[PDB]
Amino acid sequence: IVGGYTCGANTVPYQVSLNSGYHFCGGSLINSQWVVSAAHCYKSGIQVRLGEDNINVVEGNEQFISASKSIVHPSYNSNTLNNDIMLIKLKSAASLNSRVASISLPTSCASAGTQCLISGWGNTKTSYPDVLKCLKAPILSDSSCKSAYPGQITSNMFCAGYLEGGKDSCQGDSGGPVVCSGKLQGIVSWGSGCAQKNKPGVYTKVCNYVSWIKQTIASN
Ligand SMILES: [Ca+2]
Ligand code: NA
Repeated sequence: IVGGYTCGANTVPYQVSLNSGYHFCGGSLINSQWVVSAAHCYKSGIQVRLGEDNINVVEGNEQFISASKSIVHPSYNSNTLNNDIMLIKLKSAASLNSRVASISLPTSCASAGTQCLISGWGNTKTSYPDVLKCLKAPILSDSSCKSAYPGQITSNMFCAGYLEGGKDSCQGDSGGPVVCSGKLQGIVSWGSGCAQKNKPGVYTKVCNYVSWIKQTIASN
């Protein structure tokens, strides 16, 4: 997160760190047994770390739970990054409390200008901060999104952030949450680097995937 601020400890209780030796991506807890993240974050082995703030210090309120299943969207395209979404089933249910909580899936898509909260331990320009970073940022119109990335924005992508630059999610934030009005509307997906002028962050449009997410949870 560039141009952000340090989150209050555990103030983002749906935020998880994906770890395979070190932190490599974010995710969002959306069910006691399931985390949603980005398909481009895929690894065959993943430890989910919930209740984190300082990922480099054992504070005590963390829950470390290995991934038992990892399901990438069947129509995920690694070129266009269309359908950049992945579900992780936890080996055991996360225990929900004040510091570890589910975030609601969208009830509808979000209108342009809706204020969101983006968070992660990604780059802020060894590279990554210890402490979870936060950024407030608005949903941009589909127009501003498409203008910025001609021919590259599908119906499954939203831009969230600032055309001006200096405020954006970066590598390491990938797979992490964009939450607007209590609902997970975006998953950190891609961009042209980060925080550059007229290159706002591009995010998987979660409001298109509620039925696929529910189906996947129901089946597995
Ligand atoms: Ca910790
Ligand atoms: Na935290």
